[PDB]
Amino acid sequence: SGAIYVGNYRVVNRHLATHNDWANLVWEDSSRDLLVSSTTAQGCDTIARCDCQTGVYYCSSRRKHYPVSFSKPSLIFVEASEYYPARYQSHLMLAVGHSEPGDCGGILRCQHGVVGIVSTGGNGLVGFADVRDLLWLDEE
Ligand SMILES: C[C@]1(C(=O)N2CCC[C@H](C(N)=O)C2)CCCCO1
Ligand SMILES: [Zn+2]
Repeated sequence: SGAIYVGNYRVVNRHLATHNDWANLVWEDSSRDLLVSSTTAQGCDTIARCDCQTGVYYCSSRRKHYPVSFSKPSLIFVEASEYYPARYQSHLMLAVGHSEPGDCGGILRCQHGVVGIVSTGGNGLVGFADVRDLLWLDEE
């Protein structure tokens, strides 16, 4: 589990969104595994606006932050899980690292701010849903 809290937005994995998230929906995209809902309180996270390919992510199943090198956001084939059939997920970045179902939501960050959240795992790989192209998170 985990979310990004920027401005009056909460960014979560679409497959982990709660009823309150769907009842206060701003935007969702199944192909990216992302959903954004509105919040009453302002958040403290800042979004990175860069092309970094190195950063650090939080792994809840290890209670640890790991430094990683990650690929550029791309369209990647992801195997079937309890939440999605086997399909292509867009705006996904891959790295070598540990990721279980429960690690989704952990933040990946670079020197500029939050880059994305854990969305996929297994086989010694971790995949992150990028948010750096969502410029509207910084306004309204
Ligand atoms: C099985 C695993 C996973 O990769 N997925 C399940 C949850 C949905 C994920 C997706 N397609 O965005 C895929 C391993 C890592 C954490 C989440 O569960
Ligand atoms: Zn950066």
